[PDB]
Amino acid sequence: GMEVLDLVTGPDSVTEIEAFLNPRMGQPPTPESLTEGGQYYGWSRGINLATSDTEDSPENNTLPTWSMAKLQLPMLNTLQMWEAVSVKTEVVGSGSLLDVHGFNKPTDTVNTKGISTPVEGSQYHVFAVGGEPLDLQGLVTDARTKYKEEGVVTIKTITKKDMVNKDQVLNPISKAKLDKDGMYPVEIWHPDPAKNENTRYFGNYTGGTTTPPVLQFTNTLTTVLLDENGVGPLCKGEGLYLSCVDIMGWRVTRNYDVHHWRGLPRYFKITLRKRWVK
Amino acid sequence: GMEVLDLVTGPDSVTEIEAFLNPRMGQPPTPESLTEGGQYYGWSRGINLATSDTEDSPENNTLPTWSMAKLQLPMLNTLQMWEAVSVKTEVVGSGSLLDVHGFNKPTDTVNTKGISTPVEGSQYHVFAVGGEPLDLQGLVTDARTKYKEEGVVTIKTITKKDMVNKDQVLNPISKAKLDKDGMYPVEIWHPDPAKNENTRYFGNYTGGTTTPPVLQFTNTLTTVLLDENGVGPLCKGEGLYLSCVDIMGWRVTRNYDVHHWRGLPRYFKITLRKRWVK
Amino acid sequence: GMEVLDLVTGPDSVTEIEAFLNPRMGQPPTPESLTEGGQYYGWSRGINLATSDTEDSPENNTLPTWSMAKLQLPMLNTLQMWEAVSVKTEVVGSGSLLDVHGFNKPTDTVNTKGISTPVEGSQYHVFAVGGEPLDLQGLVTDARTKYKEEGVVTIKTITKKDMVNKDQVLNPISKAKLDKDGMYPVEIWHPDPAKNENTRYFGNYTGGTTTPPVLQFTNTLTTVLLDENGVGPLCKGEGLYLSCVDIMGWRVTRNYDVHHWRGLPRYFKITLRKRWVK
Amino acid sequence: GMEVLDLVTGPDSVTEIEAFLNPRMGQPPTPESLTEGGQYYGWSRGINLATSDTEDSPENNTLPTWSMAKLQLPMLNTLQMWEAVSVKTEVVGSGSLLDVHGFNKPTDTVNTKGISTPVEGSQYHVFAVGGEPLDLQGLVTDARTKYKEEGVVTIKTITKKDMVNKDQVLNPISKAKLDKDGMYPVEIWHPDPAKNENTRYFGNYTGGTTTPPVLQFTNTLTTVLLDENGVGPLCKGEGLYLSCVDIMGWRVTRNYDVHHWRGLPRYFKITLRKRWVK
Amino acid sequence: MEVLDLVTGPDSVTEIEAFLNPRMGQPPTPESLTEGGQYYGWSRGINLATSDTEDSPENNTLPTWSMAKLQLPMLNEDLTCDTLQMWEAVSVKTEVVGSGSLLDVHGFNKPTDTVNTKGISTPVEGSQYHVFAVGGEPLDLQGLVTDARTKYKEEGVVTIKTITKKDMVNKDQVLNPISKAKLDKDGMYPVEIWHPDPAKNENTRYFGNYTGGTTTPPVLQFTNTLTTVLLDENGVGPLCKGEGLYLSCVDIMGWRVTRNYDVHHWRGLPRYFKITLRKRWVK
Ligand SMILES: CC(=O)N[C@H]1[C@H](O[C@@H]2[C@H](O)[C@@H](O)[C@H](O)O[C@@H]2CO)O[C@H](CO)[C@H](O)[C@@H]1O[C@@H]1O[C@H](CO)[C@H](O)[C@H](O[C@]2(C(=O)O)C[C@H](O)[C@@H](NC(C)=O)[C@H]([C@H](O)[C@H](O)CO)O2)[C@H]1O
Ligand SMILES: CC(=O)N[C@H]1[C@H](O[C@@H]2[C@H](O)[C@@H](O)[C@H](O)O[C@@H]2CO)O[C@H](CO)[C@H](O)[C@@H]1O[C@@H]1O[C@H](CO)[C@H](O)[C@H](O[C@]2(C(=O)O)C[C@H](O)[C@@H](NC(C)=O)[C@H]([C@H](O)[C@H](O)CO)O2)[C@H]1O
Ligand SMILES: CC(=O)N[C@H]1[C@H](O[C@@H]2[C@H](O)[C@@H](O)[C@H](O)O[C@@H]2CO)O[C@H](CO)[C@H](O)[C@@H]1O[C@@H]1O[C@H](CO)[C@H](O)[C@H](O[C@]2(C(=O)O)C[C@H](O)[C@@H](NC(C)=O)[C@H]([C@H](O)[C@H](O)CO)O2)[C@H]1O
Ligand SMILES: CC(=O)N[C@H]1[C@H](O[C@@H]2[C@H](O)[C@@H](O)[C@H](O)O[C@@H]2CO)O[C@H](CO)[C@H](O)[C@@H]1O[C@@H]1O[C@H](CO)[C@H](O)[C@H](O[C@]2(C(=O)O)C[C@H](O)[C@@H](NC(C)=O)[C@H]([C@H](O)[C@H](O)CO)O2)[C@H]1O
Ligand SMILES: CC(=O)N[C@H]1[C@H](O[C@@H]2[C@H](O)[C@@H](O)[C@H](O)O[C@@H]2CO)O[C@H](CO)[C@H](O)[C@@H]1O[C@@H]1O[C@H](CO)[C@H](O)[C@H](O[C@]2(C(=O)O)C[C@H](O)[C@@H](NC(C)=O)[C@H]([C@H](O)[C@H](O)CO)O2)[C@H]1O
Repeated sequence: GMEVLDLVTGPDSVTEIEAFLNPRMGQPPTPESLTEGGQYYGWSRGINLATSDTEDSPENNTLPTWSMAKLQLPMLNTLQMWEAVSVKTEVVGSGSLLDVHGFNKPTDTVNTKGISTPVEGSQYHVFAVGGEPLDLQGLVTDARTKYKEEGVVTIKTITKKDMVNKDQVLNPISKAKLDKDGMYPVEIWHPDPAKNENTRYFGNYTGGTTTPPVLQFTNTLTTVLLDENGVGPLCKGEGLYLSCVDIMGWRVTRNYDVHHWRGLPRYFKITLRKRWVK
Repeated sequence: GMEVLDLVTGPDSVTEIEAFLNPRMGQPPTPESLTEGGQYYGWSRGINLATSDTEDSPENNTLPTWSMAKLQLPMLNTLQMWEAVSVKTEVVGSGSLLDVHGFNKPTDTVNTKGISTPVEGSQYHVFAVGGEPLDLQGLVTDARTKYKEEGVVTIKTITKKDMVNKDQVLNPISKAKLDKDGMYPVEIWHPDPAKNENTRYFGNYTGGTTTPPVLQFTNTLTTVLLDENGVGPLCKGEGLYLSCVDIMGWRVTRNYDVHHWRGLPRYFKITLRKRWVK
Repeated sequence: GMEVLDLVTGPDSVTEIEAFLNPRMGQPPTPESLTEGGQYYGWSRGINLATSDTEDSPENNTLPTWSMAKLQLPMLNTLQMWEAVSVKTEVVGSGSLLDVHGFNKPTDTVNTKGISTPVEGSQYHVFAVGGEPLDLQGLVTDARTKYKEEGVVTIKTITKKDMVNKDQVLNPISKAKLDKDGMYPVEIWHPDPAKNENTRYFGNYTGGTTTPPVLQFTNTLTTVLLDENGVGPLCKGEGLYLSCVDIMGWRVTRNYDVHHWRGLPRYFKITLRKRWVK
Repeated sequence: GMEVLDLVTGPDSVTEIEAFLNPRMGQPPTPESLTEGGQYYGWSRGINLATSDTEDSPENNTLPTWSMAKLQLPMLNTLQMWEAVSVKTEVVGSGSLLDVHGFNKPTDTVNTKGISTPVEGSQYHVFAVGGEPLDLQGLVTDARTKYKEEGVVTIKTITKKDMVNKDQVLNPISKAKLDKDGMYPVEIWHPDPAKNENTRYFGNYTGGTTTPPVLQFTNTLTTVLLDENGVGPLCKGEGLYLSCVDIMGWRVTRNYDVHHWRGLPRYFKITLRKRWVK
Repeated sequence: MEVLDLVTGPDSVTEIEAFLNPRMGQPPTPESLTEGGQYYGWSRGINLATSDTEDSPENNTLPTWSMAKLQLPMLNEDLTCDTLQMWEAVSVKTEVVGSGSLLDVHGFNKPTDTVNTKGISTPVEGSQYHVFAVGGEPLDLQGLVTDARTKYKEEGVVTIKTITKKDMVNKDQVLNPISKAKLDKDGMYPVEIWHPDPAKNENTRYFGNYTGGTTTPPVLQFTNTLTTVLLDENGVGPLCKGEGLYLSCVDIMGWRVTRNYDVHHWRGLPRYFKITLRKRWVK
C-alpha cells in the first residue's frame, strides 16, 4: 500500500477510462417533464434572498453542489495498484450561451427589446482526480446562514452542532469528504489543502455580477497527475474518484430580476497504469 | 489502416493545401443584391426574441452555424495515407471593425451623435482539422426552443423526437457529424470530446453584451496537429475536413436595438505527409 | 553561521511543516458570539470615513492587518541550520463568495430584488517565508491620518513622533519588523526591498471599487525559495516566519453603502532541509 | 533567387538599418500651421457619420490608412541577396496620452468638471517587414459604403467596379499591394494570408468605445523574421518594405461627442545579412 | 569600444542600491502638512484648458521623470593605457513600493455613495504608467506631445521649446527627430512630453508600460525574487561611462478624486533598484 515500486509491464498494464459529470446547479435530473421543473435542469431554481440580517435560509435547489463519480477499475492481484498518470478534461457546451433569443431580461428595458441577456457574472471551475474521495474543508460567508437540515450536507451535518464564528475563516474541525454527488454545496465546501495527498485538484474563481464568462476547450491538452516524485494518485480498492463544478454565471428573468445559476458538464479521460507496491 | 508505420519518402511525399472558409452567420451568400438581403452577407439577420417562457422560435437566418469544407487530396493507393502534420490558420478582417462611421446605434444616444457603435459582445472562435467529419455533441440553453424543422440540422433532426431535459446538460444520445456547411447551429452543436480521435479542435468563448472584441493575426504561427504519439490526423479516403466558426459579436441598429451577429472568414494552410499504414 | 556549506544527510535531515494563517481584517477572533461581534470575524467592521480634509480617524477594527506566525523547528545543536527549500501555499475559501443569497445591497435596489451583491473591489495578496521577521517599510496615503495610538503598530509607534510628509513616499526612517499577528496595518506597512535578505515575499495588488475578485487554487503548485545561489531562507534560532494578507474586496450593506473588508485564510506547507554552516 | 544557399561572410556582409514611420490617421503632414489644420496632425479629422442605411460617405481625412516605407539597401551584384534576420520595433509616445489637461469631453459632464477624458476605445496594432510590398486582402463592414474615388485606394480602385456583397466576407478578387504610404484604409485592407511568402506580419485588434488603451515599450525585445527553414525575407532588387498602423483609440470633443482617431509613430531597426542564392 | 574578458579577483563584482521617489508635481518642500507638504507623492489639482486654443497646465500638475546618477569606484589610474576597465551593469532587482497604501479607502475623497455622502473614499483609479531604465549614460529622450499648442511654462519644466529655443511644430505631435533631449535632471522632464528614444539608448536598457482610461483598476506586482537581466544580445550590459550609473523611472498609479468639482490628483509611488555590476576589460 505505502511503498511505491516499479511500473508493471505486459498485457493490459495500462488502461484508459472516460466519463462525463453533469452539473449539479440545484434542480435535480427528475422530474423530466419540461413543464414540471425539468426545464430548469442544468440550472438552479430562482435564487431566494435573506429577509433580514438574521434570517438567511437558502433553498437547497438554489445551491450549486459538487459533482462526483466513483469509477470501478479492472480487478488486480508484492501487490499492484492502479495509478492515475494523466487526464484530458473539457467543459462542454459554452456555445449554448450564444442563445440570446430567449425570454431573459432584455438589453433594452425601455422598449423591452434588443437581445435576451446572456449568462454573466460569477464563475467557478474546479476539477479533481484522486484514488479516494476529495477531502473538503468548510468555510462560509455567514456562520448564521440557516441551511436546510434535510437533503444537503453542511457543516452542522458533520459536527452535529451549529456553526461558530471560526467557520467564516479556517476552522479545522469543519471537514468532510466528497462522497456523494449533488449534496455538498460549493459555497460551503472547499478542497482541503491540508489533506488530499492522493488527489490532484485545480480550481479558479472569478466574481462580479455582470462579468463576461470565459472558457477554452480543446482535445489536445493533457493534465499530468504525477507528483514531484513521479507518482500519480493510487486507487484504493480499485476506485477512481472524479470531482468537479463548473459554474458559468447566472441568467436573469424578466420578473423581478430572478437569477438562475448555469452550470456545464465536464468530460474526463483518465490514463492509468499498474504500479507495484509493498 | 489502424497500425501506423514509417513516414513515406521520395518525390511528392509532402503536400501543402490552402482554403478559406467564409462565415455562416445567418444570411446566405445569395441573393447577391445589396438591396434584396445581400447587404447582410457576413452577418445574421435581426435577432428575433421569444414571446413568452414557452414560445421561443428563432428564425434560421438569425442563428450562426458551423462552417465546413471537405478537401480532396492527391490520389494514393501496406497502404499509404495522408497525415495532417500542422496548420497555419488566421481569422481575416478584424480591421474592418474600425468602421465606426456607419448607421449603427450611436455612442451618444441623447443627441444621436458621436460614432457608430462598433461590433461588441459575445465572441466564439473554434477551428478543427481532421481526417473525417468533426464529431458533434448537442447541448442547448433550452430544450423547449422550437427550432425550424427545415433549413437547419438540430437535435430533433437526428433523434426524430422532441428534445428532452437532459439536452440542457450532456445527453449522449444527442450526437451528430459536421457533414454540411452552414447547417449546424453553434448554439446547439459542440465538439464531442468523447469522439474526434482523428481530429484536432481548438475553441474559446467570451460572453457578455458590450465586451470588447479581441483578435490577433500573424503569418508566423504554426499549430502542430501531431498527437502524443507523434501521429497527425489520418485522412480517410484522401479527404481532409476543415471546420470553424468565428463570431466577433453584434452590431446594434438605431431601430429598437436590433442585433446582428458578425462573423469573419478563416484561412487554413495545412501541411500533410504520406504515412505507411497497415 | 554566515558561511553556507554542504547539505546535511542522514535520518531526519529533511522536514515538512504546515500551518494555516487566518485573515486579520479588523474584527478579532473574540468575542465568538454571533450577535455581539463574532458575526464579523473574517471581515472588518463597517469602514468609517474622514469628516474633513484634516480629520481622518479610522477605527482599528476597520483596518486590515498582516497575519503572521513564528513556527518552532526541531532542535539542531561547524553548526547546522534549517533551510527553507520550497513552499506550497493556497488561499482557501473563494467558493464561499458564491453566496449571493444574503442581505447585502441587492442588484435591483429599486424593488429590493435580484441577488445579494457578492464581494467586489480592491484585492491584495501577499505571502512571505523567512528565517526572521519580515522587514517592513512604512508608506501611507496621508501623513495626517490620525491612527489610534493603542491597538495598532503604526509609524508613530516606531518613531515616537508624528508622521512627516516624506512618509507619503519612501522615508527610510519609517521601518519596522513584522513581529506580531493582527497589529500592523497593510495600508501602512509594506515589504522592505532594501532588507529581507533572509525572506522571500510575493505580492500583488488590484484596485477599484467594483472589480471582480479573481483567485486560483491547486495542490500541485510549488514555490521555490532558493535564491540565485541555491540557498533558501536560513532559520535563525530554529524559527520559521510566515506572513500574509489576503483581501478579496468588500461586501456592501443595505444601509448607507457600508463596506466591510473580506479576507480569506492561507495554507502553507514548507519543506526544509538541514544545512551545514560556519 | 529561388534556391537559398549559404550565408555570405566577410567585410560588410551584415548591416543594420533604422526608420520611423509616422501614423497616417487622416490629417496629412501639411499644412503645418496650427490654425489651418496642422493641429490635427497625428489625428484624424472629426469622424462623419452615415445619414441613413443607404448613405455612408466617409471623408478621406477621417479614415486611418497604412503607413509604409521602402528602404534602399547597399548594392550587391550565384548571386547575393539581402536577408532580413530580425527586427527591433517599438511604438513611441504612449506617455503623451497622460495629457488629461486639455479641452476634451470632461469626465464630469453634469457640471463640466474633472479632467479632460484621455484617448480610449478601439485599438489596432500591425507591423510587417518584407522583401516586397505587403500583400493586401480587401474586406469591409459594408459593401454599400461610398468611399471617395480620389485620394484613397479602395476595392473599386482595383476592380474598376462597385463592391459586391462578397466583399463583406473573403472575396479573392479584392486584392492589392501596399505600395503607397497614407493611401490604403485599414478598415478595408488586411494582410493577405494566402500570399506574403516573403513578408512577416504581426497584428492585433481590441475593440470597444471606452476600452483603456494598453501599450508596452522596450529596447530589449527582438522579433525573429526567419521562417521554419531558417530563412528571412529576401529583398528583391535590394528593397526592404516596412508597413504598420498603430491606432490608440479616439479623443472626444465637447461638441456633439465628435471623435478623432489617435495614432502613434513606430520605430524599426532591422538586421540584415547577405545570402548566396541561385 | 571593444569589449573583452570579465575582470576577476577581489572586489571585481559589486551591488548597489537606491530608491527614487516619485515626482508627481508637488516638490519635497515645503515639508509642512498645512502648507503644501500634504500633497508630496501627488500632483496638485489638475487644471484644465479654458478653450481649444488656451491650454496652460501648471508645473505642479505635471508628473516628471525621476532620475539619479550614482558614482561608482574609479577603475583606471591612467586613461592612456591600451586596455582599461569599466563597470558593467549585469542585472537589476527593481520594485515599486507601497501599493498597499492604496487600500486606504477611509479618507475624504469623492465618496462612492453620492446620494448620502457615504460608502467608501474612492480609491486611486485610472491611467497608469510604469517605466524604468538602467544605463551607463543619461536616458536619451524623444519628444512627442498630444498638442503642439499646449502652453507649457518656460520656467520650471524642461520642454521641447527649452531645447529648440522655438515654439513646438505640428510634427511634435508625431515623431520629430529634432525634438530630443537627455534625462539629466530629476523632477524636470514631463512624462507627457518626453519618451525613451528608441533610435539611441545603445548603452541603456528601458522597460515601459501604459494602461489608460479614467476608472481603470490599478494593478501592481512586487517581489524580492525577480531579477531583470541587463545583458544585450551579445552578453554585454550597460558600460558606465566615467563610472557613472544612471537610474530613471516613473510610476503613476492613477488619480484620486476630491469632493470639490471632481478635482484629480496624480498618485506616484517610489521605486527601488538593486543593481549588480562587474568589472569588464575594454579597449
Ligand atoms: C410555486 C411557489 O410559490 N413555490 C414556493 C413554495 O410555495 C409553497 C407551495 O409549493 C405552493 O404551492 C403554495 O402556494 O405555497 C406554499 C408556501 O408558500 O414555498 C417555498 C418555500 O418553502 C418557496 O417559496 C417556493 O417558491 C419557489 O422557490 C424556488 C426556490 O426554492 C424558486 O425561487 C421559485 O422561483 C421560480 C422557480 O425557479 O421555479 C423562478 C422562475 O424564474 C419562475 N419561472 C417563470 C417562468 O416565471 C418560477 C415560476 O414562477 C413558478 O415555478 C411557477 O409556479 O419560479 C419559487 O417559485
Ligand atoms: C419584412 C418583414 O416583415 N419580414 C418578416 C416576414 O414577413 C413576411 C413578408 O416578408 C411580409 O411582406 C409579410 O407582410 O408578412 C410575411 C409573413 O407574415 O415574416 C418573417 C417570419 O415568417 C419575419 O417575421 C420577417 O421579419 C424579419 O425577420 C428577420 C429574421 O428572420 C429579421 O429579424 C428582420 O429584421 C431586419 C432584417 O434583418 O432584415 C433587421 C434589419 O436591421 C432591418 N434593416 C434596416 C435597415 O432597418 C430590416 C428591415 O427593417 C426589413 O428587412 C425591411 O427592409 O429587418 C425582420 O424584418
Ligand atoms: C453601536 C455604536 O454606536 N457603536 C459606536 C460606538 O458607540 C459607543 C457605544 O458602543 C454606544 O453604545 C454609545 O451609544 O456610544 C458610544 C460612543 O459614544 O463608538 C465607536 C467609536 O468610539 C463607533 O462610532 C461605533 O460605531 C461603529 O463603528 C464601527 C467601526 O469601528 C462600525 O462602523 C460599526 O458599523 C457596523 C458594525 O460593523 O458593527 C456596520 C454593520 O454593517 C452594522 N450591521 C448591521 C446588521 O446593520 C452594525 C450595526 O449597525 C451595529 O453594530 C449594531 O449595534 O454597525 C459602527 O456601529
Ligand atoms: C468648415 C466646414 O464647414 N467644413 C466642411 C466643408 O464645408 C465646405 C467649406 O469648408 C465651408 O466653408 C462651406 O461653408 O461649406 C463647404 C461645403 O461645400 O465641407 C466638407 C465636405 O465637403 C466637410 O463637411 C467639412 O466639415 C468638416 O468635416 C471634417 C471631416 O472631413 C471634420 O468632421 C470637421 O470636423 C472638425 C475638424 O476635424 O476640423 C472637428 C473638430 O473637433 C472641430 N474643432 C473644434 C475646435 O471645434 C473642427 C471645427 O469645428 C472646424 O474645423 C472649424 O472650422 O471641425 C468638419 O468641420
Ligand atoms: C489658492 C489659489 O487660488 N491658488 C491659485 C493661485 O492664486 C494665487 C494666490 O495663491 C492667491 O492667494 C491669490 O488669490 O491669487 C493668486 C494669483 O491667482 O494662482 C495659481 C495660478 O497662478 C493657481 O490658479 C492657484 O490655484 C491652484 O492651482 C493648483 C495647480 O497649480 C491646484 O489646482 C490647486 O488646487 C488644489 C491644490 O492642489 O492645492 C486642489 C486641492 O484638492 C485643494 N485641497 C482641498 C483640501 O480642497 C486645494 C485647496 O483648495 C487650496 O490649496 C486651499 O486654498 O487646491 C489650486 O488651488
